Amino acid sequence: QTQQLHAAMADTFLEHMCRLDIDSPPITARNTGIICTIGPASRSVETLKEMIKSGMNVARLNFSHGTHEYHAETIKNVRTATESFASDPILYRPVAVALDTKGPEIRTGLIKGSGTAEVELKKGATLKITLDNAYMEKCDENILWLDYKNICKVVEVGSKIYVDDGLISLQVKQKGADFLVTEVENGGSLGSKKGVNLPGAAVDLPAVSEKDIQDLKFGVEQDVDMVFASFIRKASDVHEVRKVLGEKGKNIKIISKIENHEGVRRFDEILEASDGIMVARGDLGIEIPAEKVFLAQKMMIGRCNRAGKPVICATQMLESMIKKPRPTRAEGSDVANAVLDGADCIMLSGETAKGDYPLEAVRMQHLIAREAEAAIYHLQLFEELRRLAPITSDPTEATAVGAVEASFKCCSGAIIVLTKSGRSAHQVARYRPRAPIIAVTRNPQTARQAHLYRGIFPVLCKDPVQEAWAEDVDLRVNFAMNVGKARGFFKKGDVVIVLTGWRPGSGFTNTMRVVPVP
Amino acid sequence: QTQQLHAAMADTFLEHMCRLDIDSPPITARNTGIICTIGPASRSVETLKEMIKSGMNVARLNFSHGTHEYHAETIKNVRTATESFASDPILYRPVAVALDTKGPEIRTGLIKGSGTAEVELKKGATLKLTLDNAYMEKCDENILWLDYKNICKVVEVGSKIYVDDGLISLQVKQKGADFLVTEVENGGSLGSKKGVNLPGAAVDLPAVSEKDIQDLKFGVEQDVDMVFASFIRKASDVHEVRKVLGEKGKNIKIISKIENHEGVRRFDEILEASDGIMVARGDLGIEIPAEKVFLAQKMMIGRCNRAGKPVICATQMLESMIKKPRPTRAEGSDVANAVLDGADCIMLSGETAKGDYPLEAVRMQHLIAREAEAAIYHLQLFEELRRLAPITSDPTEATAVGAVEASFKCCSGAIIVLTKSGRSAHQVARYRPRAPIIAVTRNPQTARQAHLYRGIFPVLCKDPVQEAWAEDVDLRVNFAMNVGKARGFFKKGDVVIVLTGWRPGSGFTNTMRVVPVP
Amino acid sequence: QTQQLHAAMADTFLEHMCRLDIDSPPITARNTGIICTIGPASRSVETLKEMIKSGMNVARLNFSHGTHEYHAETIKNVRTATESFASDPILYRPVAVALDTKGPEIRTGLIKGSGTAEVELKKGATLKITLDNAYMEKCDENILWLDYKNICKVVEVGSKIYVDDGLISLQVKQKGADFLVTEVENGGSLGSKKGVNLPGAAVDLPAVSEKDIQDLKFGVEQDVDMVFASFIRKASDVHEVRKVLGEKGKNIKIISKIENHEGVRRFDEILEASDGIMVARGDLGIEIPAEKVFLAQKMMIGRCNRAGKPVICATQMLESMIKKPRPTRAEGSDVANAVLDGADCIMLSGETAKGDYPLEAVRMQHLIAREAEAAIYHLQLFEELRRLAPITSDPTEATAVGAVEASFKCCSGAIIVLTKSGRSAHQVARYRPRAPIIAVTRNPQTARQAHLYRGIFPVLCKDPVQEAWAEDVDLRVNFAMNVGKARGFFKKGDVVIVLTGWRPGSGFTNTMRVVPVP
Ligand SMILES: O=P(O)(O)OC[C@H]1O[C@](O)(COP(=O)(O)O)[C@@H](O)[C@@H]1O
Ligand SMILES: O=P(O)(O)OC[C@H]1O[C@](O)(COP(=O)(O)O)[C@@H](O)[C@@H]1O
Ligand SMILES: O=P(O)(O)OC[C@H]1O[C@](O)(COP(=O)(O)O)[C@@H](O)[C@@H]1O
Ligand SMILES: [Mg+2]
Ligand SMILES: [Mg+2]
Repeated sequence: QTQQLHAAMADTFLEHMCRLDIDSPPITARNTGIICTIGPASRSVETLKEMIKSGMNVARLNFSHGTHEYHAETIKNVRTATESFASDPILYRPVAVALDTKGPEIRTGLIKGSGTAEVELKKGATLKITLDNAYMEKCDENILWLDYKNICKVVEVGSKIYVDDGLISLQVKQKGADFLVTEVENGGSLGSKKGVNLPGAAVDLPAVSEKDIQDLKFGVEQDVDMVFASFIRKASDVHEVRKVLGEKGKNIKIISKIENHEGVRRFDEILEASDGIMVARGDLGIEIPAEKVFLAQKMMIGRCNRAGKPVICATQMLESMIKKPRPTRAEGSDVANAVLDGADCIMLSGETAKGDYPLEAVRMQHLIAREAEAAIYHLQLFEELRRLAPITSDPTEATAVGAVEASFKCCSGAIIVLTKSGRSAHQVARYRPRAPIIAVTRNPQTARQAHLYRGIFPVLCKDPVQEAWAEDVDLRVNFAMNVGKARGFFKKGDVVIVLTGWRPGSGFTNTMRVVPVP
Repeated sequence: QTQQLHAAMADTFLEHMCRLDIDSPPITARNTGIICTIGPASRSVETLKEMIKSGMNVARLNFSHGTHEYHAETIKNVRTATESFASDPILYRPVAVALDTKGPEIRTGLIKGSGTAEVELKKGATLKLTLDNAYMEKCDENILWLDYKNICKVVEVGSKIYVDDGLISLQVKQKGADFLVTEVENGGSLGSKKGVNLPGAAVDLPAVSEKDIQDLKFGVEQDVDMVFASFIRKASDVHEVRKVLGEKGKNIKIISKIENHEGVRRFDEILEASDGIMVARGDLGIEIPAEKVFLAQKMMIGRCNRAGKPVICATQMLESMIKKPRPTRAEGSDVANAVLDGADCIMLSGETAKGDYPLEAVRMQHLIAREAEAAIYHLQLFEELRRLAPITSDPTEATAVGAVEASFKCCSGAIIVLTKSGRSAHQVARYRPRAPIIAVTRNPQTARQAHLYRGIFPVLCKDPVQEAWAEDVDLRVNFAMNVGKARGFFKKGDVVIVLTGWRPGSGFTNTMRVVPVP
Repeated sequence: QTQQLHAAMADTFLEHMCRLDIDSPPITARNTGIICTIGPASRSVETLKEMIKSGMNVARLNFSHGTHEYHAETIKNVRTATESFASDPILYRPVAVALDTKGPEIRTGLIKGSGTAEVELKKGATLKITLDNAYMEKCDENILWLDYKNICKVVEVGSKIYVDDGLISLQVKQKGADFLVTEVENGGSLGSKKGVNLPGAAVDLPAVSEKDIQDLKFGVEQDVDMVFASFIRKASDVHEVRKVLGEKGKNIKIISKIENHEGVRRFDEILEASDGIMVARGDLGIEIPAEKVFLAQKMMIGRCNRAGKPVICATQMLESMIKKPRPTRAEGSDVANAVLDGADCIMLSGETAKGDYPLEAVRMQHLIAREAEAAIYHLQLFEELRRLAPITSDPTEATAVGAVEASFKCCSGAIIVLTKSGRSAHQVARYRPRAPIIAVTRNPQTARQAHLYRGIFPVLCKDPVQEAWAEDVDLRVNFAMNVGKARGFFKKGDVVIVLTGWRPGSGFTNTMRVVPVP
């Protein structure tokens, strides 16, 4: 009568749905990664401490706005908040830092010399688009300046332009030398420095701008865990980010953000070149028709699950929580369905960066994820992952699917994995066990990067290397036993799966043990 | 390449997801029924004409507010708009009328003049919780009193009272090892006349209030097609609505709204007694934890699909469209997932009743539904429905499963069903074909009520009765051919499935024909 | 294009059949146990050496015929032949001895004083059955003596009497006391001391006769590995055999032979009480209609597979090989299908006991088994075994299933299992891996008894117990590596699965390692 175990036993997906039970409580463990955008609502050390307690795993830094100095301070505050819990290694939670690039963005300028001024646009009205820098800070109801000098080369008569998250829509009725005559289709309030989308158009802006270069270099300096690369259209875009990160940033994970039609069409080559994917639904839902976004989301999650690569579901997941302490029913549904789709990580943007309820948003993601994780039809999911995964000679892959199989068979409270680089734990995660994967590492970057994968609950061991290797291994296993008991994942007498290797070093995971919790 | 046919052919659900394609266009046909709440934004004949054109199948009248005179005028306008298209029988769309009851409620507020003296709160104040009808109608600082009597017997200390339907949370504590105490907590504001809830309880209130009685009788007078019965807790509640509708309203469909923990717990008995179910997520999401609503939604949709009974997914599906001309990404997701879950109908409330963009909301539900319908994994869905449906001697059930099988085998443009009561078309809908079900009927109520079922595209035959019954049957088949050709569901030479019976009258459907479009 | 790996990957059983390929050669390893009845054709040390080389695993002694002296000599010769290979422990094959009881048989007397003398019986002719021992030696064309005293009390008028594996049929025409008068329906060559079947009748003979007692006692003295108990009707029959074997024979395996209606009806209780089952098709096909035998065979194999208990398919598998050096196509089919059904063991009776081609019969069973083992649809088989096997907390179960899963993932050349009692190896066999299970034991009886399980290739470790337990464990693993390499199951660099425990003694298997062959 716990964790949807009645639904778990169903012979059909339909019967599985019929058995979902609001009176069947989830396990304590939450498997889905929580990524939070840090901004003025969430930047203080004190707020960041509560974020972490509420379930934040990754701190996203959005490089659309702010200076390096601002970002360096945020990173410092994230690290201050994280390390305030280092005193108890059993309770310490690793926290990753993600750099989200600006990328090839298009923005308007200032309404009447102000950052906050708005004008109204009425349905049918003429609005002139200018690239004359004179009108940079002088936008209004009749004249709009935007920052893309090549707009006129790529737009035509009858093109649609979207302003402010696609809320304002324009139709190019007349095209000039370095200006556009448009008609307001969908009107509304136009404010300053709003995002512009050209869904029809082949936009000519660089994959990695000069600003993106400086930002990525800063990320290397700041020891960031991962890059969320905005507007990835093709594999060569990924390779440009990778080259910029260089040898010095070779271990930083590249997550390609898919937010245009091109990114979708060339998904396979992008996935192959990336460490994972973000379904960047914001821009994606402006670039392609809104009614198609769920198709692209489920296609990308599916392909990532098949590749064993991390996938993030991002944007407007709990949007109304910017202003309200409770989400709408669509938002509750969206979070649950991203989990059920297969997403490794769910994300908050404005909900944590600037909203009135950042901690409530985090808490809500935690609550929903855990409910949805119990509602997964693992019986079908594990059968299909097995059938679709290549037979290989890799001992670690064999140990991992065997451990996952074993975890289903004895209903284990956890899979404990010792890992240096994270790979052994990643290989377990790919097979989607119900039980949490406690990944024990001494590598602090490994501990942080592990949040990219569903189910991986990283624990940073800070006990010194014990001389007898077998004792050092047992120490780390016992550490995980202590964490799992303290977090209420399991109790003494329960069975857990333990994954180790036959010698120290990396690349030797080959041992699976079914052990009672002491 | 069309209607996700590549995804359709996948051997696994995971590969099916991998194959979902934003460049695979849907068919013209949309199967999911659209229910729109009518109010000041959508009440005019002229707006209602556009609502119908945009895809409105059912007009919901919410009896929480408004007089019978107001409602009678709305119903008149709906009928005026609908009948403006009666001139072309080929293109005429039937439009149903649904009466949504107030049901047993509570009504918060004493100070109520357009903009009330705010709830806001007051994390411990004097309002105050009373075991009496004494100090109710009194205010001296900031208080707002309700309309319900006996709270006790079915009560426990420290419970919650969600004012303005979940916009405000409450702390209310009585017993309480010290006197007969009260308490107040976290607030916001108030519009005018709110509500109170009592979680996990068995609430005693009448199923059918005196007001409900008058509105149900009004519904019979106004020839409504269906009743959405509010706050159904048990089968005897449904039987009370049924008795109130009486012999005169015996053909009016009763849709039980599942609104609370009891309604979820007693779901099976409610379902058996009802004509269908509404997943009333608004109240449900206040009554149970918000993070559990997706569980109850998927449980009820699944059980309804299993029973072959209509299920409506309701509340906040495109909520942000009240103020904005585009939905959020969570809202697009929610609509698509309700359809993928298997909902027969999707609903709009404030989006069409009071919002700034009613037609855009309707259109968006139409676009999403049709995209999601192509993304259904029919291969698994039809296998599971067959495996789980009882073998019976019923010739109609066997014919209707034969018709769906045949429709999958020849990739038919439609399933044409002659039906008097709708039952034969309902029986086809239960098996979830990809192709639209063109239900040809002379019964105008049948034509309207058929919108409750996924894929039933009702057509009201006006043509006079031909002399030879076989010729009158062929006339109605040809009528459906003409509708399908006009709507672009199919062209001359395409194959369709045709269902008829061996003699006139209801209950004799036993003939399935695979026929070319003339 | 080996081991039917193309057929292995099919999404359906039908496609799997379509992909079966005569040009796809099997591995080396043969999993199905081969049981050979030893008799005059096969009992010389020299022939027995070749039977072992040809693949004989179990030596069956049929106690319907022959003296203790004769059987003691056979057993001595089996042991002489087996031990001639003891010189190389790497190549030594353990060989089990099985005692097959006479049980409650009914046999005829001697034809005209001789045990080889044969009357040809006429169709339609009269034959008198007597219990008068005057005629017990004087059996002829018109007088046949049976050894069943209670014949007349259990066989009514009109009853069918079958003689000589059912080939001769007689109808009870005249029912008396001490005798019966019958007409030969199916005439033929009647010989001496032929089996009699009374399919209608409730035969009241003891489960364990006085001869059976002398025989089982002899089995205990002779250190037999297993008893094939004839004509088991009920669980109390198994308990009887178990009590007869007593403390002294407590480790001898009881295999209940199912060969009448009652034993099929009471199958579940029999199975629960036994160590395994023989499908004793000979008698079964006379006792129940011949056309039902395949139903009872597939039912019993299925239930045994589900229980993880050994099942033997027995009787007439290659019958024509008694006289011919090649089998019929029905016989090739029968062998292949018993393996495909999921039989742990196949058996030879007259083919090895008295036939002209015993080594050819053994060889043929080995060739067909190995071809059929490759044709198994493991994808469905392993999925179904998993779904149907209880979730338990048993660490060994979890390890055994983990092992089989891992073995499928890395296409391992073997699963190596250290076992004292055999149980850990039995637990792996239950889940049906494609790869052989090399069971390393120091227990010689364990090594012999392990032939009862599909895929278990037992190896008897002779090496002395090392002082360091970890070194003793590694020594046994290495021994299995050497066996596998020598038998061509795998080569250096290939991967294998290794199962061990955390401490010495039975019941602690919890460790699964994926190890390269040194
Ligand atoms: O996942 P990775 O990076 O391959 O690391 C797993 C490694 O961790 C271990 O369990 C322990 O290694 P250390 O003692 O070096 O920390 C190895 O046996 C194994 O090869
Ligand atoms: O779906 P229902 O109400 O059972 O109606 C189906 C009936 O319609 C028919 O096809 C036509 O009947 P009518 O000619 O009386 O309309 C019958 O043969 C069949 O029994
Ligand atoms: O199959 P069984 O009878 O439980 O034996 C398996 C046992 O063999 C071992 O691997 C080795 O035990 P021994 O050293 O006592 O032979 C144990 O760790 C394990 O419990
Ligand atoms: Mg973006
Ligand atoms: Mg027999």
